[PDB]
Amino acid sequence: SEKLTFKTDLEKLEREKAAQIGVAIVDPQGEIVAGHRMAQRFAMCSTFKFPLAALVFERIDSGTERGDRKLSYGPDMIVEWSPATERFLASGHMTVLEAAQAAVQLSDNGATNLLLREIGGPAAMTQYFRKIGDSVSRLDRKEPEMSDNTPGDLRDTTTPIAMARTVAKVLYGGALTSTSTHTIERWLIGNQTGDATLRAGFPKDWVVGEKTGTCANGGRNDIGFFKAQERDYAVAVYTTAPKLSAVERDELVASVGQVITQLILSTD
Ligand SMILES: [Br-]
Ligand SMILES: [Br-]
Repeated sequence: SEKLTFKTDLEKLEREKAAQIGVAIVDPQGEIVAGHRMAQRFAMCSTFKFPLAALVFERIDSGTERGDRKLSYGPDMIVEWSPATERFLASGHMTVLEAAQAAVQLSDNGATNLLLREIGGPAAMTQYFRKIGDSVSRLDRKEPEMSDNTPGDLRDTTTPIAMARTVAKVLYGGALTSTSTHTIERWLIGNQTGDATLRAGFPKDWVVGEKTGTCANGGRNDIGFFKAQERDYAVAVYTTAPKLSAVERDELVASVGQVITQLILSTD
């Protein structure tokens, strides 16, 4: 069956690359299509910036936040990998929406932390996962320490299945207004950081949007959505490959994209 070949193809990559691959594919209602180590915890790394932007839009939707509110900051908000926050530093602020878009499409850490400083910190991020029916994902720290991915640490983790269901809830399951949903969907399609990861392994006519993440200790992740054969899906991929190079980890995730494609093409 297509599900056995999916598993054995992922196990081959896992053996040969000395890696662990967690994957969940769900339909728009969160129904499982396929998975592998789907309920093992993995560090979210930057993937949590997608749900963080969803949280931001829920606050906009409810009138407790305004997308063009200016958020002021100084040099101390600049951390590793803050390309847009660095550019906007002299101006002295980014708006809520500028920071959210940079968090999503550039994985900007300063922008992420600026939003966390506005929405009530890691506790409030965790509270939003619970609100949207995810009892698993948890943010405990800001960037970059939340990406430390110390082996066995449950802080700052999710599972493939919980996060795939979270993605589905946000894009398909009515969590946000239609306006807010469409905005975040387009940001994911226009993501700047995902060209060499999952989307590299999908057919070119599939509509795909995703958010990547990289952790210390070999974490490399990609979550998002794809539309194939008039069928919509949500997908979460988390991998741990301590001995691969960064480029090899990209290749690993693209290879997982290929394995997913083969399952979907085989699926009645
Ligand atoms: Br599992
Ligand atoms: Br303002």
